[PDB]
Amino acid sequence: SFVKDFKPQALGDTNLFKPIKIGNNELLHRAVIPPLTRMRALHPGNIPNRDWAVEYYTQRAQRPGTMIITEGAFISPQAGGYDNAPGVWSEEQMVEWTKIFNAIHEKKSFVWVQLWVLGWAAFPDNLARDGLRYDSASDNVFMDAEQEAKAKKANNPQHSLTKDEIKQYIKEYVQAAKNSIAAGADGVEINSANGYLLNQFLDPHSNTRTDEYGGSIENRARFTLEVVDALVEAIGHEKVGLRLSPYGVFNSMSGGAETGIVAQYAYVAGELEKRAKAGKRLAFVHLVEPRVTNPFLTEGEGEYEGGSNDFVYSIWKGPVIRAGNFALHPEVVREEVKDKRTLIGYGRFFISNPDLVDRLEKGLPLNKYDRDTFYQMSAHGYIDYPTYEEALKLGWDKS
Ligand SMILES: Cc1cc2nc3c(=O)[nH]c(=O)nc-3n(C[C@H](O)[C@H](O)[C@H](O)COP(=O)(O)O)c2cc1C
Repeated sequence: SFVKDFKPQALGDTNLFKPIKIGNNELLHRAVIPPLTRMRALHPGNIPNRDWAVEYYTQRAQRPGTMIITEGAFISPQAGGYDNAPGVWSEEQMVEWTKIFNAIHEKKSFVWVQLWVLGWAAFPDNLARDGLRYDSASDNVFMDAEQEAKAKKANNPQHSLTKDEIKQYIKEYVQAAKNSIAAGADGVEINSANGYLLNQFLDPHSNTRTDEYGGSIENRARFTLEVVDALVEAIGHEKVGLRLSPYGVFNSMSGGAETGIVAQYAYVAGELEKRAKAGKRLAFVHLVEPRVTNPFLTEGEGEYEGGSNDFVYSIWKGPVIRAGNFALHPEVVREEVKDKRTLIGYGRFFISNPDLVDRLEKGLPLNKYDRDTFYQMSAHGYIDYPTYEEALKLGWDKS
């Protein structure tokens, strides 16, 4: 069915439909598909789903000139911990990623791969099974109750990375970025948000280190900035993006409670613009809005009003993708895009609406999303969401 009490608004007369050049890509519009994990990858090997992946992506790349950021992809076995999320380290995986990159490209859209590293958000037991450690910034602070239960049951205690294991992670980031570009991706996005590894190093709650990687604004951002620099040297700055979520609290992150949280992020944004001047400006900065502090809360829940992402604009002068509960709020989007260098990421509604872009331009109703198939080893709730036309033929009230 269609979203019940939603009053759509045509957005065709806005900047959301003015082209823009991101990296090497020329988008025909500014609605991007943010990284969305769907757990359809195949175990063993974290192989992208051979039966449905191409269809799903092909479906969402139908409106020409769309920028698509893929589901988080593990850069190595030690970076993972979820049996059904895809990896981007082996041939067996790249052979399937290529097919996917081709379908999107044939539809004249673009694709950026999100390099993912779990940290304490991984399942300690899955990692122990395969002989991998349970990594994180520190070892005297854990994610949550059941994470420490799982960890000790599996006897795979949270481990504080040594300076050498951090370098090894940097090695793997480069190799995975290279494999992705080599396989034909338009670029890669470094996920330094949502409480995953890098975010665990940025956060003063999860990072209680005393070495060169903790203890100050400058040290907490170190790991993240070294990944940036390394990838920039390896494949070029116009092929790299950085995702941040300043006020997010998902996965045990601080958010607005940390008085020094804004300074932590303003510093990162500044160093980025520093390099921008030195010629090496990243493709973009992706920000998770405080409108959604937790992606697993219904729209309107976990909304932070004591803080704003606007400070980034004062520091970073490049393109900025903002994601978070924008689909059901065209009036909000309408104002946000008045700014000339802003893109909007639509998450949850790009799951249930393969033709979102067209429904946004024309102000047509929105298909509801089934929360239950977000993470299911099924085609149902993955590739069977109908386009507006099909929804009509089905009689989602308008026959
Ligand atoms: C099913 C699902 C999977 C997601 N997977 C990822 C992911 O792989 N990496 C990431 O950085 N964010 C992920 N997100 C967060 C989204 O990118 C987005 O920022 C968030 O859903 C807020 O946007 P929305 O209100 O338009 O859905 C996910 C969200 C959902 C609901």
